[PDB]
Amino acid sequence: RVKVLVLGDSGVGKSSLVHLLCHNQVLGNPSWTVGCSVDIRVHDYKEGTPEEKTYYIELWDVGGSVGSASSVKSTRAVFYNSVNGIILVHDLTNKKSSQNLYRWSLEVLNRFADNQIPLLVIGTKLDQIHETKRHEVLIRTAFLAEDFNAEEINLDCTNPRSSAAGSSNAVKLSRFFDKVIEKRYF
Amino acid sequence: ASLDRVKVLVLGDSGVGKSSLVHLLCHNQVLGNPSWTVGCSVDIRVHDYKEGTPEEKTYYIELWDVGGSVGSASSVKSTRAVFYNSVNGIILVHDLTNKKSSQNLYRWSLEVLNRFADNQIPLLVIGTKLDQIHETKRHEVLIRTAFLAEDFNAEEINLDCTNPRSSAAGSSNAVKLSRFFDKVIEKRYFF
Ligand SMILES: Nc1nc2c(ncn2[C@@H]2O[C@H](COP(=O)(O)OP(=O)(O)O)[C@@H](O)[C@H]2O)c(=O)[nH]1
Ligand SMILES: Nc1nc2c(ncn2[C@@H]2O[C@H](COP(=O)(O)OP(=O)(O)O)[C@@H](O)[C@H]2O)c(=O)[nH]1
Ligand SMILES: [Mg+2]
Ligand SMILES: [Mg+2]
Repeated sequence: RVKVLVLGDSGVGKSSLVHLLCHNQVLGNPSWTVGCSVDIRVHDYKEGTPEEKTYYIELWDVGGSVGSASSVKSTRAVFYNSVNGIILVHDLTNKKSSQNLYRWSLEVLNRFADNQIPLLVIGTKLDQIHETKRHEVLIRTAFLAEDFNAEEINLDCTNPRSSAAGSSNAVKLSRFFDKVIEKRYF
Repeated sequence: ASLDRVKVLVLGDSGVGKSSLVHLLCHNQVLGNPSWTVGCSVDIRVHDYKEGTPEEKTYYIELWDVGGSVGSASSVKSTRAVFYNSVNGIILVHDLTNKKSSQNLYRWSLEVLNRFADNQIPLLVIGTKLDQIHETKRHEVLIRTAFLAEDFNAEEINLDCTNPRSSAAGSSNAVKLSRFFDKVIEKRYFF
């Protein structure tokens, strides 16, 4: 059993990301996610090796807003227990959504050098960043990932090549999930 | 307060009242604007095991509303099946005005318990829309659901999910619900 929280502002592409991570295909008709949605990634630990083993990784998309009232956040807090990894999702076209990752992470880790829970920062809508602005956008997200002591992936969740097997993105994703499993069990 | 995870599946046909039931069980209020549930929805019931005794211990019980249809294609049920692992209890939900939804509970249970005397996972059968049953016919409906619940070796609760008093503390419903969750916890942790 493995529980990975998927955190981020509404509209950044969480449901699309989760769908790609669990089904290797693009989420075609994303609807507004009500409540906590859970999808399972059938994950090959140490993929491609003779010690390959299957784990069911639960991706918990709990939802909500960092601008919610205190009482709303307290009810959300019961979902943040027994967490084995966290994916922090931001929309690369919306600087507000990456800033809000600091609020999201504090909600969990207080209700970063000392944090032992593996973290992964994912920027979505990379396709929407003009080549003109890519250097500036990505320099900032590097600072973001370092603050969390986290690896970073930037991708287009609506392009199935984003996580194609053997791609650089797919390799980093497998490394993160293997680290989640290792810190939980080994 | 306990970091120990407890997983209870909530199974039943679309439209029987799963989301309304779960909302009442987790939020102590009626679900006012039920929408069509997409994919797997999870909510948490904070449960005091052996409440009121010196062994009282709080557990977070996850209610997993996985969804789908017993008529889905083989490939759909195969992907759904990965949601049925590490299960500590099952709530089987049927709509008391819809006899087909009760019959389909046999299919739902087979989907899980293949991926009833020998089953070790605690089961609870919950019939909804009791308010929609004519008072004349309530006795007849409840005789039938009693036999249904016996087939599953399960306790049964019948209620109106839109009446918040259905889960009133100390009521017959609340006692049976606590007994079920205590057995779920006991079979996982104190067995
Ligand atoms: N162009 C583009 N659109 C995206 C990307 N990721 C998500 N979307 C779109 O952004 C909208 C919000 O995505 P959704 O997954 O529902 O976001 P959520 O509210 O965080 O779960 C949807 O219309 C998606 O199709 C991406 O990488 N590129
Ligand atoms: N009168 C009555 N209506 C109910 C009851 N349970 C559910 N409903 C209604 O039945 C419809 C379907 O309920 P819902 O919770 O969405 O079912 P689901 O598809 O199983 O999640 C909704 O309009 C509910 O308001 C009940 O016990 N009594
Ligand atoms: Mg969503
Ligand atoms: Mg529903």
